[PDB]
Amino acid sequence: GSSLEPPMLQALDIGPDVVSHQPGCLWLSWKPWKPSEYMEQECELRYQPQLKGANWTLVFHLPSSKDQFELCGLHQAPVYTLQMRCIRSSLPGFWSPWSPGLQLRPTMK
Repeated sequence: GSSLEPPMLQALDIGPDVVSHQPGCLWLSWKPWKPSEYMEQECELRYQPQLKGANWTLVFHLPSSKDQFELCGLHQAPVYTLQMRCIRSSLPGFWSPWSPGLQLRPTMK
């Protein structure tokens, strides 16, 4: 697969071509590097509504690599931020450093 491509998390190209046409839904997508080996680690996605304030929301049950994350209900802030994190299956304690994701403008409604 070309370069190694690390575990970076980016958003999804939404707009006038989002399959159906949700009035307020987001789409994410990330992927690690190399074909790794085994697994059983766990990856959660973080996303807070960048605005006057915020409480930062998290999400579990996320796979180390998502094809087309699908969120909905982010109506509250003008700009939304999102990060990524991973750890182990039965031996947590570090959770690694909250990898830096990115920030953009989700649905306008």
